[PDB]
Amino acid sequence: GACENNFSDRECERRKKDCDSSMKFRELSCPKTCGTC
Repeated sequence: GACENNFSDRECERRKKDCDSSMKFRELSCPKTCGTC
């Protein structure tokens, strides 16, 4: 349990889709919203 977004949840929410294929999304460090930890 260490899922914390480096960006604001509002912004991570915009990229909540294609998170599986968006490598930059992972680099944005938004494990929440996508549910990927």
